[PDB]
Amino acid sequence: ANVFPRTLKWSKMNLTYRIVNYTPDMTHSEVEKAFKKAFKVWSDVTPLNFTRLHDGIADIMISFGIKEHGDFYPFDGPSGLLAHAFPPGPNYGGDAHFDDDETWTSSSKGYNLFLVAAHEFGHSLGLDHSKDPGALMFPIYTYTGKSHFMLPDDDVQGIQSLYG
Ligand SMILES: COCCN1CCC(C(=O)NO)(S(=O)(=O)c2ccc(OCCCn3nnc(-c4ccc(OC(F)(F)F)cc4)n3)cc2)CC1
Ligand SMILES: [Ca+2]
Ligand SMILES: [Ca+2]
Ligand SMILES: [Zn+2]
Ligand SMILES: [Zn+2]
Repeated sequence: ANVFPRTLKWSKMNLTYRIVNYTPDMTHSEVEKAFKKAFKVWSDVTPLNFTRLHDGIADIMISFGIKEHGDFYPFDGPSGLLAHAFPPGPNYGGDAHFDDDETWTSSSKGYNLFLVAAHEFGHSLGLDHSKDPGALMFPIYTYTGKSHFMLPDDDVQGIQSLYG
């Protein structure tokens, strides 16, 4: 007899990602900057490292889409669902999809791409939603303007339980 494979954590510390396409709301550079910083949230507290591929197959494929966009978990237009992501594994594992019916920003206005991406890459690395309202992995958006960013303790303990 056999059981289904997966799912736990990446068996490798050097992971790749690809920005498959881009939102109109921010420049290529601003989007690239936001995702790089979002990955740095996680590499700053684990031995993980992330490299960007410009084409082809990466561990974490990042894309923007609307409504039904190729996984039968359709987005819903402006508001509501902002994004979703899949835990470590083959094919779709690690991938992160952002709803391009939202207004994405580098500010306290609209929805901050960096912060939402940071949350989603938590999923990409194997974290489900936290019940701690102060956690990055809490499923309610409450990002504010100032000042710097610190990964809350709940998320630090969660990610470090997987990757040390
Ligand atoms: C029933 O099934 C539906 C399930 N549903 C759940 C919701 C969604 C989801 O989670 N997808 O993955 S979402 O897309 O609506 C969605 C996506 C992303 C979200 O970001 C959550 C982030 C929570 N946070 N806010 N601020 C902060 C924050 C943390 C630290 C910090 O530094 C500090 F502390 F100041 F120093 C500053 C701010 N942390 C929220 C919602 C969709 C799927
Ligand atoms: Ca939406
Ligand atoms: Ca993949
Ligand atoms: Zn999707
Ligand atoms: Zn989530």
